[PDB]
Amino acid sequence: KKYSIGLAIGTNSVGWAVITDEYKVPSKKFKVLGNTDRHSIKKNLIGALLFDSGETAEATRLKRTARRRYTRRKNRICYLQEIFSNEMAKVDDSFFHRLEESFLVEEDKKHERHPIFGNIVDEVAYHEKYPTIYHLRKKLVDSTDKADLRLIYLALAHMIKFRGHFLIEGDLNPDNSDVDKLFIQLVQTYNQLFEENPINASGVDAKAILSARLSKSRRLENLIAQLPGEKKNGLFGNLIALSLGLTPNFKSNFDLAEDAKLQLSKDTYDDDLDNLLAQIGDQYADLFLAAKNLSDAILLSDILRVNTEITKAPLSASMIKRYDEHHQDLTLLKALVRQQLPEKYKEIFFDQSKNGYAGYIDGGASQEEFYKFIKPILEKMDGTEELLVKLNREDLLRKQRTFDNGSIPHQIHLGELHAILRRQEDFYPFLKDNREKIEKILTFRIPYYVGPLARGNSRFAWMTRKSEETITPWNFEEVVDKGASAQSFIERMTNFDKNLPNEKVLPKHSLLYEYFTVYNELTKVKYVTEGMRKPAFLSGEQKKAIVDLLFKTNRKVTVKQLKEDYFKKIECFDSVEISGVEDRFNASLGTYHDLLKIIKDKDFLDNEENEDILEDIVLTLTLFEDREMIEERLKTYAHLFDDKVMKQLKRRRYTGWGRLSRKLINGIRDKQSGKTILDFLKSDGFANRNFMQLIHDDSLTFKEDIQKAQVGDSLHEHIANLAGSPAIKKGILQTVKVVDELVKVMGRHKPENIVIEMARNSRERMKRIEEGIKELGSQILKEHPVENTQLQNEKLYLYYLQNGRDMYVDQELDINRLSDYDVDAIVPQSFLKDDSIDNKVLTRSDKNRGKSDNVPSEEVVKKMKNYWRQLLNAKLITQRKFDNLTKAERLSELDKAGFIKRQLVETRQITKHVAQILDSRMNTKYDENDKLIREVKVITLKSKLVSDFRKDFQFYKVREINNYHHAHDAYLNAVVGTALIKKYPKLESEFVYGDYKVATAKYFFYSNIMNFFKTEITLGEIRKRPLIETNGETGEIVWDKGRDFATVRKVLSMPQVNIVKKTEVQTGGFSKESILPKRNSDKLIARKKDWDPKKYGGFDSPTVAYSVLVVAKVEKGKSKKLKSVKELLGITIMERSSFEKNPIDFLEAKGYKEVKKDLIIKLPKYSLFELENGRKRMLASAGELQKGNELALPSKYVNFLYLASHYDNEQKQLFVEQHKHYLDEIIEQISEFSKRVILADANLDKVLSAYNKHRDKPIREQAENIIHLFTLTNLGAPAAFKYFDTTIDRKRYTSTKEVLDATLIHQSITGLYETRIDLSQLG
DNA sequence: CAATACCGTGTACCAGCTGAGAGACTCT
DNA sequence: CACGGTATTG
Ligand SMILES: [K+]
Ligand SMILES: [K+]
Ligand SMILES: [K+]
Ligand SMILES: [K+]
Ligand SMILES: [K+]
Ligand SMILES: [K+]
Ligand SMILES: [K+]
Ligand SMILES: [K+]
Ligand SMILES: [K+]
Ligand SMILES: [K+]
Ligand SMILES: [K+]
Ligand SMILES: [K+]
Ligand SMILES: [K+]
Ligand SMILES: [K+]
Ligand SMILES: [Mg+2]
Ligand SMILES: [Mg+2]
Repeated sequence: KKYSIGLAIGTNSVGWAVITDEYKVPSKKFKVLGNTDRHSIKKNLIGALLFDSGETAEATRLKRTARRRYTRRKNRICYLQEIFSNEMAKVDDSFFHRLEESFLVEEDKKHERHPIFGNIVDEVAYHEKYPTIYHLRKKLVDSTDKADLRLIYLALAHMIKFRGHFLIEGDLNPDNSDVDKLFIQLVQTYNQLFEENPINASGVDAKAILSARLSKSRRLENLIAQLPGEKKNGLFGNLIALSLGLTPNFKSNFDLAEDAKLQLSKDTYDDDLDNLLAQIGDQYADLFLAAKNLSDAILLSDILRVNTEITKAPLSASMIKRYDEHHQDLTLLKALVRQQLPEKYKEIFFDQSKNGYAGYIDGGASQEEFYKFIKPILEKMDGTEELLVKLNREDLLRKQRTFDNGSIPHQIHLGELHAILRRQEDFYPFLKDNREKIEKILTFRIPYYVGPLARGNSRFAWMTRKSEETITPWNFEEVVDKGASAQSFIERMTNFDKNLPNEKVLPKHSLLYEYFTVYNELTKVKYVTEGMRKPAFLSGEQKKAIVDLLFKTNRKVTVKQLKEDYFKKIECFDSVEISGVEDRFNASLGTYHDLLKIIKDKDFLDNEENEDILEDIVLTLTLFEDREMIEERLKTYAHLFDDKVMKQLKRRRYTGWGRLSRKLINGIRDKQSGKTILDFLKSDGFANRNFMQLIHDDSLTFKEDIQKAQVGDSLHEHIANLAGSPAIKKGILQTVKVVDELVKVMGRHKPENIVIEMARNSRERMKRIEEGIKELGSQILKEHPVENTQLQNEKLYLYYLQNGRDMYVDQELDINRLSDYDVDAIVPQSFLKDDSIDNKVLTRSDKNRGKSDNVPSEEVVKKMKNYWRQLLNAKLITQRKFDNLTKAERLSELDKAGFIKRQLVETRQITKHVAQILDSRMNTKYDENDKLIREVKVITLKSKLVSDFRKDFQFYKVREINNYHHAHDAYLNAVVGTALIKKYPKLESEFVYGDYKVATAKYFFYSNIMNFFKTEITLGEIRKRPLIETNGETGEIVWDKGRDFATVRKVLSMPQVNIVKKTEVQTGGFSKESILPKRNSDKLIARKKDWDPKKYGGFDSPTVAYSVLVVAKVEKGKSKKLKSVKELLGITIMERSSFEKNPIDFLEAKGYKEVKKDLIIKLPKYSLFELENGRKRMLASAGELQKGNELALPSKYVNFLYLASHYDNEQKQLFVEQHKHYLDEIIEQISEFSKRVILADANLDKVLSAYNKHRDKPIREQAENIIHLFTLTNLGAPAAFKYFDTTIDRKRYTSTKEVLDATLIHQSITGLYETRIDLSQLG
């Protein structure tokens, strides 16, 4: 009675099967609980659990942060009102009340219905004088008269509620008054250097050309046009691009060897400009200085479109400009339409359903939708030239609250705010005392490194307080410890040392950590010369010498440098051979050289006394990102260096963390030697033990202290903390649960083996392509504009990624010829089963790669390596892709053997984690030598094994027929894996978790590893094999080709498979989010307790968490007589907590009385019901049902559908043609299933007519569409499908009355344990 | 209760920690 | 996207 378990782990399924030593699936009687006739049932021990995908926490996180945003914005308004409270009471005692109740209707209003002034005359007068809030903003900024306190509040509140972004550091002081003079000064500074070839700025309207509502690039072309004998890629062209906020590269301008890309907005611009000036000289400094100057004057030309010399509120003035032009253009457009085409006027100005001005202002039409609607109308009319000009600049009839206002920095709003405060503090003293308070309310932002301002009731918070008092925008620095919080922000997330768990790992760029990495690589290098008999380790003295002379003088150390600069220069070796490193050393002393460039003091860095200091500095540069805190923490070392060095140190920041702690690296000492790990790396006699040898050596103390430092998660917690998609972690947890239930099913006997197999955006594509094209300087999107959806075509995506060129040949590709080109695998897919862009390429003909058995040929490499490097720099291909392309100049036979091995050997980390979990759960006992006793072998397989087995022995799978293929996959996994390790017991080292003992031959072996199943094999030449296959040594039978294939065939043909759909309470959003207009419908849900939706509108479409069976009574008629009822009441997500708090009260409040409490059945989604003739239904909600049966199509028809549909060989085609009649029979099957179970008369008859319509079609296509027909019978929700060209729309089960009298089936996870409840016996 | 058709919150920026893949060193 | 909510037509 021994058995094995097969598992197929996916993101929506866990297939499971139990097999004996004869590869048979057992069957058992299982008890059946409940109140029905049936006391037990026969079950095959095979099946599959289905479940809805697990979801990421991301959407939840976005919702949470937006909630915190709304809370804090409301609090901003509340702070402001609190400052205004006393004096507004003197001016208008119900102003803020009218504001808070502005949403209410006039019935529900407690005050007068005009919010600002409280009477109609003054309200109309206000709106006449101030059509938009920006009119009032500009008036309050510019005017000197005392103003109404309510208008002052409204202006400041508008600025504080919509305050703009915080993406620009420092203060901004708009001034565009002398852009022309700054541009002329730039031209003068340039012409100073180049007296031989100056630029004549006379007549160049830089103010207009550069501030035009055009792209930065567009304006570059125009301006260069104004400068004769000057070209856009010359030096002045690049300086103009610089002033415009572009990223020009001055490499060609100065004949540099390295790139000199420069961007003014980048926070690294100062050091980059110093880099460049070190290359070219400080005589050019002024040049870039001048650039900066001009750049400060035109920085915001796009949002500030008004002369800043007339008003101190140029943003509101630009909004007023939008408004005035909207008015003028609307007047003109109305007149033009009235004149030239009156019949359209209504449509344009009255029909909200159309995308006219009506839909633009009152309907749901957007500015883009509106422009698209009205542009043909404009082009048809005459007199619309300037209107079309504004239309094609996205600047016609603009609103003032638009999508593009995200550009506006908070400094602009703050400027207008401070201006209003300065104006009106002359008249209201409280505005003078609270000016900085209001400014702070606008400017204050919770720092990212502080997080929620919690008090011990937030699982997301880490902030610590200096004092226990309420935090406000004004006492934040005093109440909150910014430093401790910034530290905890990073430290709550960083690893501890796996060897010393109570120690934090070092920063990745710590000097100590890089010394460690270097010496660790160095201590395993070996060398020989002529006179040497055998390879020798480097001594301690030799390694110190190499670090000093090579690693501390070059950022990277190449093997050639090691050979010449050391062995020749120091040891006088004319020739030497090196091992332990190839080409160059992986490790390096990057931080050493950075700090050298900064402090310019080699002796300081090399002095060991300073070790700690440097560590701390790097820690501070890694831990903190706020330059002020960096300064605060580094101040204690400001005495050791001068001002300029501290200035450079601040701008020097690092990210990233290592794997080891300082205590492990250079702290713990071996008791006898008294040496740290780094000491042994520096010098260890002639043993040269490295880190792994050092921590595992029993003749040293290190291993003991590691064990002393070592130190209880649950299964759920352990699985949650794995790295992987939540969708697959769900499947992993369900897998472990399934294995537990199966073990219990076998009387708590553990299996011999467990075989596990695990199965294997348009905006990102658009972003990649935009970035690559703008990095390329290409106009390919100008000439061939593309939308993100279109990029889902593989060949077009590859076209855009390749700059429209063949990759194996330096020739342009043609878009319209994409169908004629080839997509080739760089490494051939017979070796590396990689089908991603990283291994694929668009070429005219794949023949041009060279030979199809290897990497693209050397000739192609020689041709194209420069273009490939250009694509790599633009990040249009990856380094992996470039390396695979260029490998011919560097596939050995070892590579191909390894590629096959990896085709068959699972090495994914996540599958290894599933294997670890199962292996640790099964094998818990240790033997007399304290070794683990591996009772259960956990085998892991890739899908190709069972896939090839299916395709070889005609056990074909068609996913669309039903869900059985998951269970069948589990069974085949078990069979193949157990047979495999039975045949070749050595292969355990590769397939069993935890098992380990450490080219043409291994290639042959691993390619033909599965031949032992076959009777005859064609390698190549024909090989014949015996009928009974046995173990090499034991002689145990492993495969009988005369019986075991029949066994697999009978198992795959079993009609009773335990497909279980995991019942799940629904969670998440309460309902659809659309805030719908008011309506008469009880289906409307109030958005606030007192906002009756009949007056105010609200949400509809709530999601049901789970339904509830109620047996009770309802009042009927005017008399209110009671009437016994049994019905399904869906409990929505919003009602759930209330219903669970006290269910009888909830139900009585719903209109049910005398509810039978013990007969209340909670029915989660997908709950299973059986009716008549075995027809099964699943709960989709309280009012809808899903198909609940599986169509067990006979195996012969499955294989027919596979081969006939081309899902080659002559025997297969003759079988397809000989068994053509099968088509009819298949339909018959479907029909007889539907009439019994699906119950969709109209859809079924439409399908039958469609099949009888296309009988004369090729058998291949009729099969390809019979595949689509199974959507009619598929388990789950009804869905639309298409037969050839006809469309069958889903038939929905829109009533749940029938299941109230049917049989409810409570299933365990495997579905073996059932509890059946006859619901007709209730009521 | 049909059959049927419609509908469904979206975008943008900034600061991090983590593992994993891939294909080559060194090792337990 | 998909599939459950809703209103409409009957
Ligand atoms: K019973
Ligand atoms: K966010
Ligand atoms: K009223
Ligand atoms: K020119
Ligand atoms: K609109
Ligand atoms: K015309
Ligand atoms: K609006
Ligand atoms: K290397
Ligand atoms: K940092
Ligand atoms: K292994
Ligand atoms: K729950
Ligand atoms: K959930
Ligand atoms: K969900
Ligand atoms: K269940
Ligand atoms: Mg709220
Ligand atoms: Mg709004």
